[PDB]
Amino acid sequence: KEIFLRELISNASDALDKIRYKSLSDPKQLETEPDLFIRITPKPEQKVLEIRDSGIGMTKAELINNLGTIAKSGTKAFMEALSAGADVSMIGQFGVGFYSLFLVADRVQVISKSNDDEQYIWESNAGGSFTVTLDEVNERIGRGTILRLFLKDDQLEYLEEKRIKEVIKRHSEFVAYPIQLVVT
Repeated sequence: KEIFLRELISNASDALDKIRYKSLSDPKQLETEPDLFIRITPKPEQKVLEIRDSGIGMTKAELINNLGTIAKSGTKAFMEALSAGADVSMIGQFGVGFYSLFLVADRVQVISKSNDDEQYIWESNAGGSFTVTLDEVNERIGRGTILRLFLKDDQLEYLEEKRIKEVIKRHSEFVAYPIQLVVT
């Protein structure tokens, strides 16, 4: 809801904190994409909510190993147990991280570019299995990640521009980076 949107933004900011961290050891790490931001792009025609951040990103190996493990461990039974009982929360106490995305979306794509690798696309349909492929279809990003949620039919309110603007309006004081919204 509004809390979920807020959590997604706070979650995106972690990737920005991490690239800034690497930056303390090697300034070059930040230089590939000096613009630090969080940008939300509703795409109602596709029933897709997109959140991009210019954080540290993930390499192919990190996509397969980390997200691959999340998808594999996220069996139909597990998600079922998660569904109802605790509802949501991605971050904070009683947060379930990436799994909560599967509660709002049936398909999830993670486009990612790390300074140490090329641009790739990770994807999974309600967990179970996942894929990773070299990106030859989306926009090229300097660094970071585009998390693309294909919203479930009963959760389309996440595409509402007015709702999103009110969220970023009162949450941009809890995040150290600008939160931008793409208005279509």
